[PDB]
Amino acid sequence: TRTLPPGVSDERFDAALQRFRDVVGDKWVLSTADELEAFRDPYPVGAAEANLPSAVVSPESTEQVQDIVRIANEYGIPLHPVSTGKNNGYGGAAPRLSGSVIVKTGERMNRILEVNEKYGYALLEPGVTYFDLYEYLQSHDSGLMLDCPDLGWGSVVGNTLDRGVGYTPYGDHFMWQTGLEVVLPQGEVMRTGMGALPGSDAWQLFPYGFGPFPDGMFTQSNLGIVTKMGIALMQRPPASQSFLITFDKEEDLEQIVDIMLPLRINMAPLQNVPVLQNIFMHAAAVSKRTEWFDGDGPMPAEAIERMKKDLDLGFWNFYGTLYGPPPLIEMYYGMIKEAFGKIPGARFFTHEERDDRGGHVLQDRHKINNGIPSLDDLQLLDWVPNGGHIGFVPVSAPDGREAMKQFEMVRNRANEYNKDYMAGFTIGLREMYHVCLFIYDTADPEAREEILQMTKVLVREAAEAGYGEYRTHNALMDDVMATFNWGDGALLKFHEKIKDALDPNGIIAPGKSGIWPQRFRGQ
Amino acid sequence: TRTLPPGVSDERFDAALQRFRDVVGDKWVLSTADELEAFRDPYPVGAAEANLPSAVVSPESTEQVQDIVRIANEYGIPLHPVSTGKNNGYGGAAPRLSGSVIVKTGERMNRILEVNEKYGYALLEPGVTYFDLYEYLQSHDSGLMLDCPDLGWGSVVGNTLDRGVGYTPYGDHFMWQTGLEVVLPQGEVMRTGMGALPGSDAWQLFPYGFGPFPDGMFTQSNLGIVTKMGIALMQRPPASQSFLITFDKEEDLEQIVDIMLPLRINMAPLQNVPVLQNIFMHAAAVSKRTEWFDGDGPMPAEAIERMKKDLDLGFWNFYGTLYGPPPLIEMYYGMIKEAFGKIPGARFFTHEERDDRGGHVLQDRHKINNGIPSLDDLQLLDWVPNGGHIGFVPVSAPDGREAMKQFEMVRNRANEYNKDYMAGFTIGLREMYHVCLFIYDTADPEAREEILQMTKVLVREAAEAGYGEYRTHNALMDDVMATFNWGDGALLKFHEKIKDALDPNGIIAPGKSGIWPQRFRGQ
Ligand SMILES: *Cc1cc2c(cc1C)nc1c(=O)[nH]c(=O)nc-1n2C[C@H](O)[C@H](O)[C@H](O)COP(=O)(O)OP(=O)(O)OC[C@H]1O[C@@H](n2cnc3c(N)ncnc32)[C@H](O)[C@@H]1O
Ligand SMILES: *Cc1cc2c(cc1C)nc1c(=O)[nH]c(=O)nc-1n2C[C@H](O)[C@H](O)[C@H](O)COP(=O)(O)OP(=O)(O)OC[C@H]1O[C@@H](n2cnc3c(N)ncnc32)[C@H](O)[C@@H]1O
Repeated sequence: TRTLPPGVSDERFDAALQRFRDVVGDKWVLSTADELEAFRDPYPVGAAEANLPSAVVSPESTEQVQDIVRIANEYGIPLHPVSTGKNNGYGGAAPRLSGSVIVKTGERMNRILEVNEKYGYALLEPGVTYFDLYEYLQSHDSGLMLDCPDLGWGSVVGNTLDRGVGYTPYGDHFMWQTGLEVVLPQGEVMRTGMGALPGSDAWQLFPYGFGPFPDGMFTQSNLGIVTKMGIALMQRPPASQSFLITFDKEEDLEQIVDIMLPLRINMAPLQNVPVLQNIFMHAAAVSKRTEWFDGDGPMPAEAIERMKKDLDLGFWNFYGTLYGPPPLIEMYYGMIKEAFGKIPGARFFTHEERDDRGGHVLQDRHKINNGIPSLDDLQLLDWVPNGGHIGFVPVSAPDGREAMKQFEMVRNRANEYNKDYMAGFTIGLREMYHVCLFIYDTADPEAREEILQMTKVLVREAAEAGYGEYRTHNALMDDVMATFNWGDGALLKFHEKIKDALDPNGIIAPGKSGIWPQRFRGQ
Repeated sequence: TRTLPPGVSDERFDAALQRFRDVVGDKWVLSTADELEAFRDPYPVGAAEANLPSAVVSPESTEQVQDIVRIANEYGIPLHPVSTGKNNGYGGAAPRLSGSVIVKTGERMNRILEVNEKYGYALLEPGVTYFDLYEYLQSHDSGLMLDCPDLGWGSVVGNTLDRGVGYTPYGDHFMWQTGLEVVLPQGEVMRTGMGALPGSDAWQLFPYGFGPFPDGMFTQSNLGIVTKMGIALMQRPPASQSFLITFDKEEDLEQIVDIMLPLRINMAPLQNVPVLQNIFMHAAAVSKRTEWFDGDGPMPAEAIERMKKDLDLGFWNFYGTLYGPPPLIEMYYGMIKEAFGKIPGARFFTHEERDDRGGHVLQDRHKINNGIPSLDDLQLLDWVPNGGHIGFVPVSAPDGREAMKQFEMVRNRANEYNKDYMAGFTIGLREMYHVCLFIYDTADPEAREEILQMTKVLVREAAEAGYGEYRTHNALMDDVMATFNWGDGALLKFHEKIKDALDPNGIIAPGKSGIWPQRFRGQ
């Protein structure tokens, strides 16, 4: 069943493969069943085998990436660029279009090119993971801290370019991205910002450069392959304090949101990203599902109460962190206690005060909120056997009623599909995320098809209520982009015009974010 | 000499004009010499008549803007979109390409569509000036403050889309821009971000939306005409304190910069944009040049000393502002005094302590740094008769030696052209601006040609030392874009591919930021 790129003969592909090996070296071009097994989406969705790579090519230099791209152009081979290819929750390393060659840039392009203590930035290659970088910072006893997502094994660049987020004050990764080098779809190479001016020291100091500001167009994008990217790094504060706030009632959501907003909007006293997660989220962190209920299908209210009482946690649980000199920390912690204190049954705990099994999450958020990469959230996959996950994160105004409506909306449709409402609400500055995680048996084809359908429904429903996803799984890219159809799909038509201008042979990551080049449209 | 669009007959233009009048109304289409005089660059540069509009069209609705664009497409008429057309220092309202129709969106599209106290944003049309908006905020007794540039008569949208800056903590305008509506070059209309999702309340709450993030591409851009744009508005703090720091020695620059940086980089204790301006800048604010020296050509050192002694000001003068509860203000003001205090001859003054004639600037920066639009900087045009100005602002790393090198570099070449070094250094977060303003006789054709040459030289020289401009005058767009030529002009080739994809008839603002569509290239 040898996987072949669309409309490419066995012969031409053998030639191309040869030319690829000529570029990177025989060792670093894979093209057999056994070898290609490793790059399967590790959390598959759907019953069906979807996404299947024709080869993997691991280049070591920008110049190689250029050569590959030129070759792919000649032969009309689709390319799927990845950094680490651990985009887990959103489709791992599997290409939207079958028969694509995966370009694994991060396998060999994994250098920390520069870290600068004075101006507080780093310039990185795609292969640099959050662990790799944190190690460097500890090794060299830096005064800087990174900002990490939940799972630290991923690329810093990869994450940034999916507009991923973290929970320190530098939590909007794209905001702090400064400068990148990218290979455009026909093999040209380009630098943005002050990188475009030979000799400039400001590549990682000033993002915008001169003329139209393009970096954004390389996020959630198929307009190139990024080979280098800068990111600002905040200075480690003198001290920090994490804390939990347990709220008993499921109805506390309304007043929690409406109180969070005015504490966050001026980046004080809530200086990190406020995150509020439900009880099911805390159970999965520590226990298996069978511990609380052994029926297939939804949990009864008695289970929920047992989970609350045993772990000693509210239905909603809020986690914040404060940074600065201890006066300021105390001053702010007080303001926060006075603020949320006005909700019946609101208990408060610092990262000192809880070493019990319910305070596991608090210990974990203390690490994350301080730029310490973990893999703690993989423990949430032991909730059920063969556990995997899919992410769904609609965006809305930070209003209690609106939050309550989302809670009802999702949990409802979730129970219809016999799945647990593992959800949270977080707030950026003026915006609300409904961070839903759904855990499922990855070895059961039914379960996979069910999850796919469920999210597709959640997406359709959310969009009908005015809620769009900020990011989605490989499997729902087409669906999600269809929700952003104002002006009769004006946005996507724009994306398409640009896609076709930079990528006339339709080479790069066809379908990414729902954007297909001309030769794939009509399908 | 009736001005005509490139390659359009008197007849076709008369038809088009008719079709334009059909769209907007006879009153709002201008096309005679007397009428068109008003839209001349009010601060001309060069001896020669450059830039000359064939008509002005003032639409009232997005839908009209669409109709105009469709008409312009048919006839191949170039369009020059403006909001207010007070881009003074950078070419006013005059089109890069002669025979262009100016679209004055801000004449009639000047509504404040929404201001939202809870979430802290506004949604604006192009015609809303900083005065218009500030009035609204005072009228409605808002808890919000705007962030204004030096000259308040300009558009909020216009400014934002040139990546203009201000001096409050919300001083990076583009950063706070959230959502826009734009008419693309073939007349299509589009919304970015959560605006693209029908029903979403998050258009001004979350900038990025889904898929590639395009807003940046409409800054310093000729890729459309913006009809609506959102901007976040910071909450007015409880209280504020502005302050001056006079430094005697011209050599104090080195240590001033190296001390400013670490006070700014964590947005505290320097919470506004630190701005340091030289003595000549303060003289022009209050006096005429003849007052200090009556020779044509550079000022002698005795004059400079007289200016210092009379106004009671250093060669460099630093202006900051602090925001918050009075404890925090005092705590930060102290840290700042201790910090800069380590420089011989450094005196400190609050906005209370100086009502003399040297403290005029301090009074003005207190207004600006607090979101109070002025036109105070027009007083700098009385330095010489028929005064006008051109801006030149290179970007560099915030390093003392680097600053000192820029100071020497510019002042040197400035004196060769018999012009005064009206300059400042400011710092964003991790970046340095060399804010040079050059004032000149606008009624003297020699003076105009001299200024043009001078800046072109300053630009060439700066670029050779690794310094690019963040923004430039109409007259040097081609020159500046030529400095960003890494990878053999990779950046501009990219811009061109996109320009040609969205604008196949080459309609919108040909030449803006050096970006010409196919039909104008080879010239
Ligand atoms: C399973 C899971 C995942 C997860 C999470 C919690 C769980 C239980 N929590 C997250 C969180 O709090 N925040 C967040 O941002 N992500 C979170 N995730 C997801 C995931 O593990 C992380 O996002 C991770 O940082 C992303 O993985 P990685 O960094 O390995 O990404 P990639 O495959 O290389 O890149 C993803 C996409 O980006 C584009 N891309 C990547 N590299 C390039 C280059 N060089 N050029 C162009 N485009 C590039 C591609 O479209 C690629 O598919
Ligand atoms: C003379 C002067 C100018 C000045 C200044 C001090 C002096 C003495 N100080 C400034 C400062 O501190 N900060 C700053 O950002 N600007 C400063 N200036 C310059 C100027 O007065 C201001 O920048 C002003 O805000 C800009 O003028 P305006 O707001 O009137 O701009 P415009 O002509 O309408 O727009 C300029 C360009 O933007 C693009 N544009 C504008 N509208 C649109 C629409 N609707 N669609 C697409 N593009 C648009 C055009 O390219 C236009 O030429």
